Amino acid sequence: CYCRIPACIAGERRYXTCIYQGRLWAFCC
Amino acid sequence: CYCRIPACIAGERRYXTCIYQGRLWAFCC
Repeated sequence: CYCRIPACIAGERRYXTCIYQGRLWAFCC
Repeated sequence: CYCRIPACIAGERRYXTCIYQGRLWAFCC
C-alpha cells in the first residue's frame, strides 16, 4: 500500500487517507 | 515511509497520520 496524490493509479484502489506535509493523500493498495 | 500502528519503530519519526480501517495510524519515516 502507498500514500498517493492526487489518486490511486494503475489498478490500485483507495482504502483510506494519509496526512503529510499539510496535504491530504489517498491511501492506495 | 510507512503507516504504522500504534507507533513509529526504532529510529523512525512521525511526520503525519493515516486513516485505514477506522483507526488512526502514525505516518512514519
